[PDB]
Amino acid sequence: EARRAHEHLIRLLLEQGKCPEDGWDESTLELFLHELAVMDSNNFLGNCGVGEREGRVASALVARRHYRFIHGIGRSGDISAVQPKAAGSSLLNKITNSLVLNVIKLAGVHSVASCFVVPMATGMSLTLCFLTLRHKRPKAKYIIWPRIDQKSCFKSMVTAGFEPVVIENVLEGDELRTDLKAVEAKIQELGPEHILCLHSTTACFAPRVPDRLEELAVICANYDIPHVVNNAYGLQSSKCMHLIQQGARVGRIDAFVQSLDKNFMVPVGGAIIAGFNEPFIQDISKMYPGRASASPSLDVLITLLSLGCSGYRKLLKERKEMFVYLSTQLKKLAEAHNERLLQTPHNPISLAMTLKTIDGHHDKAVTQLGSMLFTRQVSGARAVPLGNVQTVSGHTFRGFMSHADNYPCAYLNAAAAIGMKMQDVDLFIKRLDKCLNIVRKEQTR
Amino acid sequence: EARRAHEHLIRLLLEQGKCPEDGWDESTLELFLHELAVMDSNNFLGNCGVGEREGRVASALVARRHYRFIHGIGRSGDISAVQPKAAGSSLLNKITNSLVLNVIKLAGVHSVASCFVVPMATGMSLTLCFLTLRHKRPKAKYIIWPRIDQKSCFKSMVTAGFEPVVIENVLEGDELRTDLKAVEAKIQELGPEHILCLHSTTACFAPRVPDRLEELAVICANYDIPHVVNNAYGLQSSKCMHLIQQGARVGRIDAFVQSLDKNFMVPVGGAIIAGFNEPFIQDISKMYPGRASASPSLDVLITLLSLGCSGYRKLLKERKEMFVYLSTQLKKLAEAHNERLLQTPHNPISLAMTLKTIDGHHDKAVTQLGSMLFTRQVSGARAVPLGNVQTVSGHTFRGFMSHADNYPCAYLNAAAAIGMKMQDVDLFIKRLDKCLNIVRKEQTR
Amino acid sequence: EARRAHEHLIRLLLEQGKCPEDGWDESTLELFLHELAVMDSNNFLGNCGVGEREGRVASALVARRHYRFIHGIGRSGDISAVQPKAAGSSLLNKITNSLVLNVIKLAGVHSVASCFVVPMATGMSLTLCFLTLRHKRPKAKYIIWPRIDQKSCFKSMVTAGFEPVVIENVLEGDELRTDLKAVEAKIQELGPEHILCLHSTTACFAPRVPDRLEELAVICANYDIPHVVNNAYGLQSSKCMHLIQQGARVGRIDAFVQSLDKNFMVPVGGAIIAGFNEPFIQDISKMYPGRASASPSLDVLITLLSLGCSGYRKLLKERKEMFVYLSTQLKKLAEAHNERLLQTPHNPISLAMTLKTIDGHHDKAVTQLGSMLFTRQVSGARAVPLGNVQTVSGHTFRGFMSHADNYPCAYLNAAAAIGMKMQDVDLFIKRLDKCLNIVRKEQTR
Amino acid sequence: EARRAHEHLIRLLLEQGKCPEDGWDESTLELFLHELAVMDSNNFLGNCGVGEREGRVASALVARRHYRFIHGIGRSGDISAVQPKAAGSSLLNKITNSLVLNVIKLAGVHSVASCFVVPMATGMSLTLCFLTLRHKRPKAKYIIWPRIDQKSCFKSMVTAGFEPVVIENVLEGDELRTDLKAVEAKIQELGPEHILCLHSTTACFAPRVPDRLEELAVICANYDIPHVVNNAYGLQSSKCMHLIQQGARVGRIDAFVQSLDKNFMVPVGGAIIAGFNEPFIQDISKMYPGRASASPSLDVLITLLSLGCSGYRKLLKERKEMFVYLSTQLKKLAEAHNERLLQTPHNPISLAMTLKTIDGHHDKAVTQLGSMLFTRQVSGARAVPLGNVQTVSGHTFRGFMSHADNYPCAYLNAAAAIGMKMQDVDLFIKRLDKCLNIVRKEQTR
Ligand SMILES: [Cl-]
Ligand SMILES: [Cl-]
Ligand SMILES: [Cl-]
Ligand SMILES: [Cl-]
Repeated sequence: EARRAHEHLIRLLLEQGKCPEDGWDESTLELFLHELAVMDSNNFLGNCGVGEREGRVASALVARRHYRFIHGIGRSGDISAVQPKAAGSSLLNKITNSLVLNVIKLAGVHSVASCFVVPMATGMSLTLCFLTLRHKRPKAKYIIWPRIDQKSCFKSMVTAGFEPVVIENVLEGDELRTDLKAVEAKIQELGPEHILCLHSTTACFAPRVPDRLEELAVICANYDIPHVVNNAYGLQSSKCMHLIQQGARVGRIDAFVQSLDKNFMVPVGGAIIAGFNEPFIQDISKMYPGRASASPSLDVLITLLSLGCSGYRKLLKERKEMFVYLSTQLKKLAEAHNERLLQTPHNPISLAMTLKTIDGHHDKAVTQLGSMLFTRQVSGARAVPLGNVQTVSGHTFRGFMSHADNYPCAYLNAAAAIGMKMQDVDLFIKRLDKCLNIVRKEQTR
Repeated sequence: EARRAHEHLIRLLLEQGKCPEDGWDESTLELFLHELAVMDSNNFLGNCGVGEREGRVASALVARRHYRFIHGIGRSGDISAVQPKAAGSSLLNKITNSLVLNVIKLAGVHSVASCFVVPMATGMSLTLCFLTLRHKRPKAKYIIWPRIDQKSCFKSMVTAGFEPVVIENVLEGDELRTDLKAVEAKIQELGPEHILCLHSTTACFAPRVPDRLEELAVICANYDIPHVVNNAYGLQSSKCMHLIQQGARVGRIDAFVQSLDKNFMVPVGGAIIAGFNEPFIQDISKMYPGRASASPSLDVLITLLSLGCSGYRKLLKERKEMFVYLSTQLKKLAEAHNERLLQTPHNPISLAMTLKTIDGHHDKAVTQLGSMLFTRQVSGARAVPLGNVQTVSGHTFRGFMSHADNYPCAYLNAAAAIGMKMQDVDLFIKRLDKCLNIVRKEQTR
Repeated sequence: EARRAHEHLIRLLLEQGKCPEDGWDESTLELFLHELAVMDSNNFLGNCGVGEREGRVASALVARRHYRFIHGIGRSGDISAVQPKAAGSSLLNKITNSLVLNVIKLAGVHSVASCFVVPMATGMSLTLCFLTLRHKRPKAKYIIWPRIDQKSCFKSMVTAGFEPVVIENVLEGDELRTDLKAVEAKIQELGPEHILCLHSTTACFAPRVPDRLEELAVICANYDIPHVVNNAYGLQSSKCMHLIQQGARVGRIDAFVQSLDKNFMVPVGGAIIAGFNEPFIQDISKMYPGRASASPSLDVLITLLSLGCSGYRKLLKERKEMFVYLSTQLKKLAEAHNERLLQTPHNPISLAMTLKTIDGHHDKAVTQLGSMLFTRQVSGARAVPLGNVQTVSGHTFRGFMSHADNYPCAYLNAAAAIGMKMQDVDLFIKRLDKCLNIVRKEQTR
Repeated sequence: EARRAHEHLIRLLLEQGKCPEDGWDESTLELFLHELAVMDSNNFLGNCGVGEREGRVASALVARRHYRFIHGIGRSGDISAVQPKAAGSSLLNKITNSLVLNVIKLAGVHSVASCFVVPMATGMSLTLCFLTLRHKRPKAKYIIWPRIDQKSCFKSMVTAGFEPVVIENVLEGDELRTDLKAVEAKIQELGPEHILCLHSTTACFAPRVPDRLEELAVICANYDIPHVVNNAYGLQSSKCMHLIQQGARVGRIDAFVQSLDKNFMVPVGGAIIAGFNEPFIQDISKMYPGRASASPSLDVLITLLSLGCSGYRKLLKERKEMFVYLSTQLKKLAEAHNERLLQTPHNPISLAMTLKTIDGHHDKAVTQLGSMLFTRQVSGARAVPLGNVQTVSGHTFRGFMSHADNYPCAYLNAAAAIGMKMQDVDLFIKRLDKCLNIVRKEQTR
């Protein structure tokens, strides 16, 4: 029978909480979602509501677009608690968290113990980790942070009410890498007890590379200092994930956070907080005040059930292939223009070519190139000039955008992130070739 | 011409940022949304993306349900900043914030200066206010809080890293009201400089009533202490809103926060932070780290454009009418069962009847009644027994659920919140009548 | 339990095939439709297809918009037969036909024996009746037809391959009515055996009125001639339906046909063929070659389940009320302009006011008025001048649009059909007032 | 600019009425459809309606699923006429007909002069052709028809009111082919003037093959007899289409009809009537009484714009590839079971393997095999036994399902039609292997 076949897949999902190997048909998925929504009290035929939060909906467009899931996730006192007024939404949350734990394993952190989706972006999710740690370490005021010029993760420390201690990176060839000795020197200077945590970063803009997590995990273990990893867009990278797995095996990592949109191709606004100590990850979840949106969870649930394990693995494989293609094409273009691809082997996602030939003419040509690319409908390229000075949440960054005060040259940043197509690379190369030719003609003529 | 008529309404909205008096047809709304989504770079026909956040979407179900709005709101460094990669989503955010400012005025706070939608629930939004105030008042550690037994707003203070100072309420007739003298005694005891803010509450469970905001505003003004108002579900009440307006006219109110779901009949997960000092409200917004979901904003935009000013006013009028109906019906039922409606004239939304006839038999009958109602598909009723002891985020509440250590009696709580129908009251009354008869027969026989 | 409540309604529908008294929630309806679609073999998870009609769909937009119902209705040899490849679509067809039989009863023909939805408009559905009758009456060549100036029902006879015999109407006061003596004179002239059927009409443009069905039913009974009734938009009228019921009680009516769009507020393209002799109605159905669209059936099923019996009755009641309102408003406007409402008491839907004051100036003012109304976004008004000559499918109509060669005056036609709102009448009156004033000023100045 | 890019594609479509080479994004398509729907008067903001057909819609689900296209296609007197009440739907119809003419050319009939979509299935569409020809040839009573055991196309002649003259096929090797001499003998016997048309068939169940259209076109040309081609599922086949093109070049073909679902992967219920003489094809269109559904047209429009020319060509290519794969796999399976693939080179879509090893045991094993396949979720396979006698619309077919009285053996029919996947063939082969093994074990043990 037809219905029994659909029921079989749903039962499989419910029993073991795992991603199906092959993606579900839309028919099975929508049957499932409708069944779940039926379980929420706001959708009961015989329901009457006499409270202030009854999940009433004014607009049919709003009700339909959310599959009639209105109550959000959690209870008033606990985002992790089953909501008796919303049994279907509760199940939705539970299954989604289980699917995500599974995917974290698949992606390369096979020892992850606990995780939960939180409907806040990565910056605010990092903030939530810091807020949790306040209560564990009431003497702490500082967060030690190897520099990365990204405003959200920087602001996350300030928003939490802590003082970032910015550790400058070491130039090693073309790469900017973790200054482990500076990290330790700051721990000793300020005192371990006064450090809330070390806040490290994996996926990042080239020529920075993922932090030396193994060595940082050892430092944190030895000094008894929490270690929080900003894995914003590292889940899509087996290299980044293995770094986290290794870190956890050789030392201390207390939490790692990743963006839903950047790793699962869904709207901005959700993140996953994960870790190796279940009580601690639970403590972070319990720190969340109030109910929360179910919308990011629904998105990732729809996405993972539709892809299956095989679909997601395929996307990860294709990203690695696109990285190789992007790198080859960009090196070819760069060398044709008397530039070079910066040697950034430790960065698995992000690449950079030099812009030495247009820089140094005192005409803002690097910044102009970024503008020209943007007007030609290239998005996500970063034209990084030298000498930017910017103050962000109380800290003045010299060489802002380059993750160092004195990076040797201007460069252009491109990346092969999940869901990239050959057309993205090909149009980019074609448009970049044209823009470079235009700038050089202007500077020459 | 047909298209020109639609364009006229869209232009009207764009020019003045105001709610249309009459609600838009679905056709106009969906034309508008599709036009806006077209403006986001991820939807450009000629686009190529070479970044880590390109708003790529894997599932067509996910893309469609969000009207192809994928980039969220804000920039990395600023949730209020226009996003050049998402011009349509930026406009969506700007218009939604303008519509909401207008509705706040319509609802009764005609002097509101600034507001923004934040895709977090009210608890976390209150937390964000406290996080902002940390930086203004680095010596402060305490938040003075007139007691209300609601876990989210309580946890919001703890999550922010502050010590709540719980002020017990005064029993005045049947009502529990603000103890102004206790509030002042604590300010003097602890020192104004050590108070982060006063955290007051408007809409609440009867027999508590909205806080004495005028008097609290004077205290805060005189002692130079910020005043943050938890208006979670008070926007739907002209009485609550006038209280805020009056508070701002006679003294100090720095921010007031309200729930999107509870006041606009949309999914849980969004809130509005509003105030009278634009730079300060802007400072709260700037404290948010990273981009955020556009989903709550889209929901309220769809809802407000569909209702128009007239539709929303109608809902507010109907809520007042349902309150009268609920009150009359509940008083009639109560008196028929030898109970009474508690005299709570200062509470415009929430009502309570006594449960003296089933209480005191040492059989947990009050709690049982709540269970019986729930199993009969009544949601949102609160059966409040005497003597609950509960510890929540480090504070032990005696008489938990009753907002006092020693409320004189057990009671049942019902409310007339926005979107309530006659059927809600009628089914509630019928089912409650039956449950009371059952409990009394059990206790009698 | 939640799901059981939905199942109860679905089981009720399936058991007795009747319209629910109250309309289903959207949630129940969409649960039902998804369940039905699951039953169609094209939606089976384990299906493989090796035929030329597998219900494959290329576009997801197409699949979704039709709720994954792709196989249509019927088998190759029989539109009424259960389709083993599409059990869900078969059930959809069966239930829809049962719901429609019920509604025909509700609407006033309580003795209807059999009916089926056919995904053709009324003209083609009338054609199908005539095609069926060919085989019953191989000697017949003529269809006797009391005149109505509507091209579809006229063409239906020609398309079927028969010669219409146009019977002119009798002017009785302001009304144009059936010439019973002319009908009989033609039967005698041509011979009963050479008449395929009498083709009568109920709902029609004023000042024509529904045909004298009782008397025509007697004539047909006595002469042994089939009687086919064009009830295109008469189902919405209890007066029209009672006329059919009475006709069937006092004489012969073999089939009556009505438009889905005009009576159920759904897209154009479907009709219902109904009758009192089940074998004969079955014979009409069996005359249909091939499978047919399920789209009109799905539309009416969604519509009737959503309205319930009460919702549909309400619409019928509201139409009667709008007719009274339209009549009162139009009479008032007419008399204000020195015109009058034509006395057409036997027409329950359509009304006419005279246009004597603008007619007769040799300037095409009547036709101009129709154009002016149209440009001011009034649709469905008919400005009928005198003296139109038009040849339609071989027949030359003098006085075309007026259903007579020599109607005494020009007039404007307005109607109160199902789903009309007060705004329709009010805007119409306002716009008509303005247009008349403009024409008269032009003719005066 | 973003919107301009979408406008460019829409303008391209509107100017030349041609299929885009590459498929449109969903965003462009839905922008277009919404723009078109805005043009229909029922969707005008300032509209008032005072007629009986105002395109009012009761259910929001119905309105939305049809993109607010409610008025259907055509005017009362003409399905081809622009509808002033529905300018958007009129444009929708015009563009769809233009796209389809283009695709007919692409598919292999490059000299097609005129075509139109009709929202009836192929049987009824054939009927419409015959109904048109009645008026051209009032002396005609017979339709000469080379036998094919398919009930719809057979019934189409009877429904139109004509006597089919069934011409038996010639067994040539394994193939059943047109008996040209029998066709001519009947023309001479009955008289050319008494023949309404020759009704030939292209795509068909093996071991029948497409009719000898070149030779039939010559016969029709010479005898002055219309030629109507049932191309139900031949459009997807360049072999079938070239046969039609050749027929038109060497003789007479007046019309050819094809199924929307079978060739374009959309719901059942639509067809395309096409021809080489524009006035005649126009005459067929004009024979349609009344307005008609726009739903099939919308489906094919969405489908063709989404695929583009390249997407449709790809599907045609893939069908040829799947035919080769199906043939190879079926021959391999057949020979493994001591059966053979019937030699049917002139049939490009449909294949047959012998069932001699299970036939002849007087146990209905062939029919049982068809049942067993069906219960194992194989659809579209035809198990054809010998000796079926069936009367269909007055004609008794001996050997029914085999297109001959005395086909030499029982066989199983499988086909590679458009949209077939490797999984369809692979599951079919696996399941067929199992079923054959089961039947043979039963017959052996
Ligand atoms: Cl990697
Ligand atoms: Cl109020
Ligand atoms: Cl009536
Ligand atoms: Cl072919």
